[PDB]
Amino acid sequence: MRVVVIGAGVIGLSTALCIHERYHSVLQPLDVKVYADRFTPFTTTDVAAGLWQPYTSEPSNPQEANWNQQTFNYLLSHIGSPNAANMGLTPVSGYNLFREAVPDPYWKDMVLGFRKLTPRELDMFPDYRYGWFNTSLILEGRKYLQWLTERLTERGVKFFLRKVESFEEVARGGADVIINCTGVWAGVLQPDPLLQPGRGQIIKVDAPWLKNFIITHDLERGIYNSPLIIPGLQAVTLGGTFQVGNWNEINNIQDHNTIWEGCCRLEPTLKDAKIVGEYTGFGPVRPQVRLEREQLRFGSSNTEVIHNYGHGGYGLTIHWGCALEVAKLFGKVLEERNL
Amino acid sequence: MRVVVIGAGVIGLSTALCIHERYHSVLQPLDVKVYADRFTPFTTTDVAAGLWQPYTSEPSNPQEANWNQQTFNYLLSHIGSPNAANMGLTPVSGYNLFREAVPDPYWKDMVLGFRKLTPRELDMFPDYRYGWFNTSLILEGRKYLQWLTERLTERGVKFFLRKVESFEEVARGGADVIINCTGVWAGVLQPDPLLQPGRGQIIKVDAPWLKNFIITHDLERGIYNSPLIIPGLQAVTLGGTFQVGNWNEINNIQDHNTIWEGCCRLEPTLKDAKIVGEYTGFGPVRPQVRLEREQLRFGSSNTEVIHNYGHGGYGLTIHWGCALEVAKLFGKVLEERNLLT
Ligand SMILES: Cc1cc2nc3c(=O)[nH]c(=O)nc-3n(C[C@H](O)[C@H](O)[C@H](O)COP(=O)(O)OP(=O)(O)OC[C@H]3O[C@@H](n4cnc5c(N)ncnc54)[C@H](O)[C@@H]3O)c2cc1C
Ligand SMILES: Cc1cc2nc3c(=O)[nH]c(=O)nc-3n(C[C@H](O)[C@H](O)[C@H](O)COP(=O)(O)OP(=O)(O)OC[C@H]3O[C@@H](n4cnc5c(N)ncnc54)[C@H](O)[C@@H]3O)c2cc1C
Ligand SMILES: C[C@@H](N)c1ccccc1
Ligand SMILES: C[C@@H](N)c1ccccc1
Repeated sequence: MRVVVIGAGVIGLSTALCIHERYHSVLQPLDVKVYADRFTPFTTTDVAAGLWQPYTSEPSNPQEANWNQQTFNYLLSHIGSPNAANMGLTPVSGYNLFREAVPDPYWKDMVLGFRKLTPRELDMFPDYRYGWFNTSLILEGRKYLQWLTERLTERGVKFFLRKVESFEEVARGGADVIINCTGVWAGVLQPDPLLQPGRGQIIKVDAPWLKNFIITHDLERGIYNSPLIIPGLQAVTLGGTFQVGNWNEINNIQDHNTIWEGCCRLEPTLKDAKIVGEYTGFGPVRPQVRLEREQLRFGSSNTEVIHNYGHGGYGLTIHWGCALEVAKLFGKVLEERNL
Repeated sequence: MRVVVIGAGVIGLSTALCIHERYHSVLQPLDVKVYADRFTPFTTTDVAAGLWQPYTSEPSNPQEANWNQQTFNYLLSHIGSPNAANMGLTPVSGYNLFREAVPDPYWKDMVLGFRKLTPRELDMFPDYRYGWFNTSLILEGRKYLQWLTERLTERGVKFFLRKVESFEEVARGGADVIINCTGVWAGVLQPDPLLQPGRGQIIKVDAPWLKNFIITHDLERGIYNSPLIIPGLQAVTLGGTFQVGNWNEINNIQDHNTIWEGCCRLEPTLKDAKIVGEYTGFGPVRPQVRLEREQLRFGSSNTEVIHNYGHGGYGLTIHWGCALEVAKLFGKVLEERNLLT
């Protein structure tokens, strides 16, 4: 059984590990390989702000809420581990800030200690009038990918830096099963008109005094088009743009200004923060995650493709639930093949 | 007046600033000077872990609870200001951990968002069965002293390197009022057997992933004789000793191991932390803070002394309240000389 995972961001690597950890002991032979044309530090995953938090509105698929919860439970369960920080993980507490009252989010009980903010709390943030406080987890994309690749490599999973031109070519080269974890670029391999780039630009800063996340929301402008500040393990991420349908991979000047001015207003101690980097990435925006089996029919038998893409601005937040479900679907494939 | 402040730790410098702020515009000659034999980074204050948090038990002097509250509200008022971090100040959230149920602290409404830990949170800290969460503030001693000295200097308060041997010699040099902010060494200038050293040793480490304070408690071993982890602005403080009556100023290996091993068991990701420094300091432990006026006579004139020392393991936590109180007592000195505010 030859499995080729296409993609080496959070989705592909986590899925590869989940599959290997699940079946390595019971299925012989099992060959899992990862193909991708970008590894860390060059994926979208690497640019992510690094916070566990789903969107503020519930998902269309109720499956997705459970996948987020399963991911939170997975990550939280590492917290007393000696390797938590080496995985990119640490607990962080923080603020979600609004101009008016809004309903509690669906994930209020998944996180730790959720509550509304008190009036004394809000005076820290004069431009806002209502909010939440909770504890969540930082999962730093870059570190987590480094961790996942060490885990995979240790287990004998081989990596190939390879641009895939078609599923057909990978099937013809010997894959029995393909896991399609190509993120925003999935449409190249099979058109998908629901998949769009969520263009996000960030400024990375050394401001190690900042210990709490602070996410503001502008109801008139859509999620993450409002100042956000997320402390990472070694730097702070400043954000505030998330524009659907913009394919420009170059940083631009108005977005730099939106982020810097917005964030320096939220947190004016940033006047002394040294700029580390400025970066643009494309979230794989889609009305819902595509996670499903498809049969392909080239040559002299079928190759199964299992899609796992379209996680938008919440790929780190949802990844593990998605990985588990793919491994389950892969199990259904093995059963259909009398393995 | 001519005012001499003795001490350049958090207590001396904050008190100097509060007097000067309050009285510069009503007294024409106001001459405030700081004398000290140690300046940042060489004071106790510089070794302090950083955290606003009083002892878990109520103080013998209830005024101390007002002084702590006044300090929190003061510092909190600076959050959202451009210079908070330059003052050494930033918010921080964290955990207080116990091996059995305990009463809520008297300061539970002073901090932000106080509550009990839920079972999933306690699952992060397996050796413990009960605790608190809250948000408070870091006020890093080193950074705050630097800020206060710039602020004082800007207002024309002058600093002198001086080992003061007696109040008499300062009074004879012409001071109308002496503010005694000499921390654990106050007994040198006037015996005070209630004042004792609280020897605290710490390990400073580079572990910038740690965002929360974590303080454990051992009800049988006295406060801060149990592992504690306090993320600072640039590094992390590991502690776990606070031994009263010990004057030994050198680091020792047994305390090093107690702190490292205890804190590595609390927070096992510390295995990768780089050690950046190890330090010992002496909290000025007293059953209560001494904050009072005394009149001393040398020859024909009285000299006014206002003591402000004995703040134990909570000087950063309490300082601004005490500074305001010294300013109030200075007001009374003035008012006794027919001087008007
Ligand atoms: C600025 C920003 C901040 C974010 N912050 C957060 C956050 O705090 N929390 C959170 O949960 N989410 C966040 N997200 C969203 C998150 O980054 C994404 O959902 C996630 O990284 C998507 O992962 P992925 O593995 O699908 O895609 P990617 O990380 O983009 O990986 C795609 C992989 O597919 C490979 N590939 C694609 N096509 C081919 C091909 N034809 N041949 C070979 N290889 C191919 C690529 O080389 C790469 O290895 C953020 C997104 C952005 C833009
Ligand atoms: C390990 C440790 C951790 C701590 N962590 C915290 C914490 O997180 N939060 C908190 O609130 N508190 C903490 N504390 C307590 C805090 O450090 C002290 O309460 C506080 O620093 C006392 O300040 P002070 O200005 O009175 O004394 P110091 O900072 O010792 O300053 C005394 C000044 O008096 C001068 N002086 C003394 N005698 C003379 C003389 N004869 N002539 C001239 N100058 C003289 C010294 O040179 C110095 O300038 C901690 C203490 C220790 C030991
Ligand atoms: C905080 C995070 N979920 C985020 C930030 C910016 C763009 C997309 C997603
Ligand atoms: C946490 C702090 N207030 C402290 C720690 C250790 C000794 C004295 C004081």
